[PDB]
Amino acid sequence: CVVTPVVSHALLAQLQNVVHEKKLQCTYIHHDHPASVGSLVGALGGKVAVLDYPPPV
RNA sequence: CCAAGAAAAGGACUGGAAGAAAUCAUCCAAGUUGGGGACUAUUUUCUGCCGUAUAGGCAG
Repeated sequence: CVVTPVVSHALLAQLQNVVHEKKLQCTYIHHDHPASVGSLVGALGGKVAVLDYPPPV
């Protein structure tokens, strides 16, 4: 069977708040032309936060 | 049969100028290292002639 993933609006928007409030390890991903990708990406100025948990090597 | 499949970040460049770290000084006093002792054994090197000769040369 072929699978196509898609990003959840509700889930990503919550993560942007939790990492800054709970002080989690994170970084930022840039998007050119934020208005062409979506409501949230535009509101965030083209910078979106993600979790960063590398292995202890 | 992998958030699957493909991919050239490149080209150029003058950090410079100038300067005083200085004056002073008490480490001292005492002191028990000692007592005992096998380098030779199953070793290998003897016996002679010439030569003034413990020199130098020789047979067995």
